[PDB]
Amino acid sequence: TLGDVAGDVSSIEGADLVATPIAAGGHLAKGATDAAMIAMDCSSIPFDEIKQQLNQRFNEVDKKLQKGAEALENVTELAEKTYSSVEKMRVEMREGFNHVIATIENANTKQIITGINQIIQYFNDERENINNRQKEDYVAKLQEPASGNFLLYLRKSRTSEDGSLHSLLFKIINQELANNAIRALFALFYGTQTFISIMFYLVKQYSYLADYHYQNGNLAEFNSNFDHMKTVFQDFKFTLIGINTSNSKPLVNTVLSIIEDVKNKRFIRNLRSNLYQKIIKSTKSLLDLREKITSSVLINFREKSSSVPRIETPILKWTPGTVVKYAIQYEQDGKYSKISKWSNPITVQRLANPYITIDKDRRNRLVFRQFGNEKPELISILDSSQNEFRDIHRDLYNAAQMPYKETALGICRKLIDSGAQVGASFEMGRKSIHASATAGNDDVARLLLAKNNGLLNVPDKNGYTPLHIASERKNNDFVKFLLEKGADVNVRTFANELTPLHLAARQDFTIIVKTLMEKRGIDVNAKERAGFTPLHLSITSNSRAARTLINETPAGINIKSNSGLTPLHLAVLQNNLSAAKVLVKSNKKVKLNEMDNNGMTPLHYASMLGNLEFVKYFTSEQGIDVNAKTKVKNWTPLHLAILFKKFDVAQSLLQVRNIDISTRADQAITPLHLAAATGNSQIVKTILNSGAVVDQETANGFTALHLAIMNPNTETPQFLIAKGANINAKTNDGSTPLHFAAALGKTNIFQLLMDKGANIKAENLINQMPIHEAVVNGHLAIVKMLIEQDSSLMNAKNMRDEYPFYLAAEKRYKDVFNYLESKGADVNEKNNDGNTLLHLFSINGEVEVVQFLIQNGADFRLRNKERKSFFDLAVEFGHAGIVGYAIEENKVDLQEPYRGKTILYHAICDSVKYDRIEVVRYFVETLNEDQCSPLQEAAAYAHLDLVKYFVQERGINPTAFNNDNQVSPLCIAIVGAPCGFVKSCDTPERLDVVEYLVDK
Repeated sequence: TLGDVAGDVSSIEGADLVATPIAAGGHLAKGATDAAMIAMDCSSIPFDEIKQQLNQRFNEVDKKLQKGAEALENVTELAEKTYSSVEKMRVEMREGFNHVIATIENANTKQIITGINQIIQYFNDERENINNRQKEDYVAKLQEPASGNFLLYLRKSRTSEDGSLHSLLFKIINQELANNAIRALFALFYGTQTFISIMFYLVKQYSYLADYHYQNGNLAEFNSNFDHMKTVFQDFKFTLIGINTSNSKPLVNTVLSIIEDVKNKRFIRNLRSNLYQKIIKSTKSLLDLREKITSSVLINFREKSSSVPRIETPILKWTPGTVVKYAIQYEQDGKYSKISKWSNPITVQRLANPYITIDKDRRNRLVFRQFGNEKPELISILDSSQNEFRDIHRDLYNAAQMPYKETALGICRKLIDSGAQVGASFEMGRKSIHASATAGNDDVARLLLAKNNGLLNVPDKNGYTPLHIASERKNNDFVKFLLEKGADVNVRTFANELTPLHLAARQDFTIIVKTLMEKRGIDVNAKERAGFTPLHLSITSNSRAARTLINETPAGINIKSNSGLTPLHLAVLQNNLSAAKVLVKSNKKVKLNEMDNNGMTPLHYASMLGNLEFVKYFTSEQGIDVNAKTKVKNWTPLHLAILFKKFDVAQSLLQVRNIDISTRADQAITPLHLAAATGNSQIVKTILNSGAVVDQETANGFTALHLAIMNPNTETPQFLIAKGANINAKTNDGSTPLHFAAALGKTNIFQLLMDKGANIKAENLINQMPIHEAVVNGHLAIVKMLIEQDSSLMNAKNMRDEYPFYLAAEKRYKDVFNYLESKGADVNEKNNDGNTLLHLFSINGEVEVVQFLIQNGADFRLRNKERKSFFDLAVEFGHAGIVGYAIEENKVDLQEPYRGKTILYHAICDSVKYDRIEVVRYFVETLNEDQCSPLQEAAAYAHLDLVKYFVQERGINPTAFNNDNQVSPLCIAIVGAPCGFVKSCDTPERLDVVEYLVDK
């Protein structure tokens, strides 16, 4: 919500301090209140993230060039639009791409996938790394040598070139037509999204640096950077719209074709694919826009010079002995084209009389002229013709800008006598009069008053009137002597409309605001773009400005601003005590409880910022409106003080005046819970000494006891014990704090709970025995005491088919496991209800806990209740790796006859029963086939995946031998004589392999 930031920085008053109230509104607009949030182990994260976003907003706003530097700001805004849209896509894609790490190592060559992941994260980190520097540091580090176009060099052609992985990856999705395919498809999808992000960001940053160094830096490398981003944009245009036959197909269109083939598959998958379908629209929009972009003008022009001998003037602003190098640029319909050349840079010892022999054109020409250094660099903005008049106009403008008024009057007289026509625009704006206003020169304007229409109301690029410009120049008497002409007094500027009264407030000019107020009866409480009065914009000046403006004239002392900010609010924020004092001493109709847009009063800001003197002054002086509920969910300043870990202010606010403790803040939150969350013994003891409730359960069913337990502090537990708190408590789930106490891992607090009658027998709606938590979190001592207390109740059953030793197992903590096994716990063969525990983990795809318990001495050769082998179970769900580690452990290589079955008879049956491709690939990794032809076994049930895989990993035809029409699986599948697997041939797999065999 950086738009709110812009609206609230329209008043330059307190940018960061007036950015804090949007964090306060986020506190007010987001449904934060719940026990996890109250623990504040979270709150710091969202608030720090909001502060970091605000820091990004500020350290990008301060880099921005104001207006009218080079017309390619249209290109820049096109950038920000399309770019930022790419991040609306990319932020949502990020949470999904976090999931792909779960299924790592399913392809042999996933190192390229992790390489692209680390590359994209590397530049995502660098974006914020560079994005927090200073202006000069920003430009220097974007000009940093030995890296330069580091991103361009990295993204040009690398060993991890996406074209190589592109074909094989589309083969992986072709497998998905029949998973790792989803994982790597989304890897490349995020890849192309971040590639378009790279392109937009790169062209944006080239544009920004071109503008930055084009503001009087140098036009030469400005044109160089112009060519640079033109080349980059057309390079991407070629890479994704290629008009070369001997070139790779565009990535975006091939991805699209994959999307149609996937939807043609008509199969189910994870919701990640659904997010992909949601992002399809964004991808196609980005495509269409990228081909519709092609921006700036594409051409340059040529011109010449000519010395006009009409008049001769001795001039010093036109410095003698300097070069007359000039150049022109194109500017039409809000676009620009840069050029840089002066074939005849001359150093004539004459006036500004040399005109330009510019060839006529249909495009408006901006003509600059150069001494050989950094100049205004804006002299003519013409359409058809001009004969050296622009140079005279530039001399007039810069002379007006000169502060030497005593000589400015003489030089302006001598130039206007020569015919220095006025009204021309400079720096793409009507300036000259405003340049004089900046310099504060008097006689120059008083003799230009011949053009009464101009000086009266001439606007600027942003509509800055000469009154607006002179209002921030300390030039009081000159404003006096130029005001008699009767200029408009409610006139404003174009963008971020402001009156000169509005703008004078920040610059602390009491004399100037006086000068304004004792002339006519001018409006004083006039608003502006964000709905602010000049009173609001004065307090940061922290001097006599506002103190004067309060009482010297009637004004908008209490006016509801559009942002909801009043002088009281600002005086609170920017920590201006004297302004608050003088505002209180006015004793006019200054309402104190005037709500803002958010819904919380200046006292609330004072508490949140944690300013002691403001709080006590507010509690003492006014004696009115010192504690009340807020607009939506009824906060108090004390609540804010507790939340933001400000203590001294908290007990000060308690001791200044009676503040009700029975308050009903959101979810009936009394500040006892908040104080417990902070964990300050003196604060909580003082609150209880104030007659506070001891065991008030909140609307979520939480009391301060649980939350205090989750706090690291250990004293307020005993404090709550002493102050009569129900030890046997019921949370939102009806849970008991023993669960949380064990979860955190405080042995001594747990012992105290046990001493005061806590009951281990307690549970929740899903009957969580505290042993479950005590083992999943993991610690020795809690287990020791609970055993010594009540024999673990033989580790009773949970909701799922779980025996607490199971959780202790997949936790894999050495000491507790050894303790449980030594003193008697669940063991592998006690799983008689179904198969054994080893036979049970492999069903749920266990990888490491099985191996670690085997090396923990657990037996291996047990036979399950279902006669079906542990190796076979490992094979059945893609876990033959455990069989391999059994081989290296030398458990047994199952080639010995089990009911006549050997290693080959164990590779056949399960790979027919289940489609574990990786297990077959591991079997062939342990290189052997034993003349097996699993293609024909698959075709016995006509499974196309396995027959295609055998074809691709062997190359032999699916029918190598011949017989009396019975050896071929095609005839077996089609004729289906003895009703064996015939009545269920309706499955398309029965005709799938038919074609892959007919084709050969």
